[PDB]
Amino acid sequence: CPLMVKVLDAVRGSPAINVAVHVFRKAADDTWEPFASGKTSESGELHGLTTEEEFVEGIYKVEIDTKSYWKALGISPFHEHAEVVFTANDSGPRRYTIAALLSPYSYSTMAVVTNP
Amino acid sequence: CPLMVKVLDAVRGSPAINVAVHVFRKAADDTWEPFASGKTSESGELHGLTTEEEFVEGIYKVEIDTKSYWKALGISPFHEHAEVVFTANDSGPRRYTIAALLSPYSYSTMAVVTNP
Amino acid sequence: CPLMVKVLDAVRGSPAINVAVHVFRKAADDTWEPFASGKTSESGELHGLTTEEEFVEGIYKVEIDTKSYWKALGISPFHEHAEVVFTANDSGPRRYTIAALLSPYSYSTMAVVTNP
Amino acid sequence: CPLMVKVLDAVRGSPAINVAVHVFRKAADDTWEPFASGKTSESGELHGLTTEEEFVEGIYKVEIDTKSYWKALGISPFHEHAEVVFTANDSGPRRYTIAALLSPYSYSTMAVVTNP
Repeated sequence: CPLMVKVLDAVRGSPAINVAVHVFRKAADDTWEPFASGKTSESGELHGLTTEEEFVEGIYKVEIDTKSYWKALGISPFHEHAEVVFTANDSGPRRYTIAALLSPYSYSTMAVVTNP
Repeated sequence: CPLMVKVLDAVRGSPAINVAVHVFRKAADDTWEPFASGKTSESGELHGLTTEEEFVEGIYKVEIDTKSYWKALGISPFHEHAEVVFTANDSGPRRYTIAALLSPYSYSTMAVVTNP
Repeated sequence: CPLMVKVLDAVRGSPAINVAVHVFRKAADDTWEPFASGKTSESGELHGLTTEEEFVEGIYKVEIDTKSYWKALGISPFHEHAEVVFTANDSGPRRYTIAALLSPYSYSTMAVVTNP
Repeated sequence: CPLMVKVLDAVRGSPAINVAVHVFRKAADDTWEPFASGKTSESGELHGLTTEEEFVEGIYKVEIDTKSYWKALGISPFHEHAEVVFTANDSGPRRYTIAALLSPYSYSTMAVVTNP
């Protein structure tokens, strides 16, 4: 698992469950092409997005559909979504965890990049 | 201002100075049209991006060019940029302060919305 | 001010108004002596806590009474308070802005330190 | 494991390893008594602090020695430590994860409270 996404809810102190996440890779013509997607699990996690073979160096965008999440809870949110845009770099073996901490009018995102 | 951006540097404990910011507005054909741009001042603030008249209802994207900021300080950061996407003015004119707190592998963004 | 505190509410997208703040300074016997206190204004800001003369070198604690804030808005929050503990002025007088961004189960705090 | 602490480093995009953590419980005389302590693992995690039997309702403080961590990396930090103060509440079965995201001049903390 080279790429994992974790989403947490700072209003309820809980994982953010059933949040849609879309991953895109930047193509040669500068457009964002779909790469992977899914919904966070009961633990707020989305695993199984990609494989080492597929996850080549490039610019990726992770879009987290925060608005739908807050609307399902009845809470008016600020953002349309949260976006995390980054370059994947081969620099020895690497695993990326993209975490997002959600509030209605704020989010924080962190990247944890480790070498198994 | 109807729209102000504030950027802080969590490594130095200081405003993030000379940070480029680009604002886009979603057009009718679903593309991102350039709306306004500028650079943060010595206070980390960017004022004067738009006017009440020009800042109509819409979906806006504020793109903060964090990678360029970090690289100039000798840090190879994770993100390409910090992006903030939001519907504005859809219940009438509001004032928006978009704040970002930057670290090399993390950022936080908060919006303060006020009714004039 | 040599010391200013700013508190924001990430649920409402607004300043956190009427938030009690208590400042303490570590005394020679290792106890926390009361130093200054106040409440945030309608801008979420608390000014006028101390003076350059009184704000000597020391270890200071800024305690932000977040639980009381949340409870008054109908939220049962996680934290008792947000605490910020720091050495101040140990290479001469500085100005400190202590910012806090509040959610019910999370907060962020950032310090901006400037040399007058 | 009713109580777990996770510490992340936002400057390096990594777990924060070998960080000292101390847990205290508030005693009847309002003083903080040592409860549990340890050092974060290679994954930034500290497990095994307490047991269900021991971890009774009360006010707890988790102190994370951030200053020592940044000093070991050569990075000048703002905070003496990070503190997380909270009430444990029996409200059905409960597990607490206290996460901290560290930068030199900022930290964020989040509590994830779940029911196995």
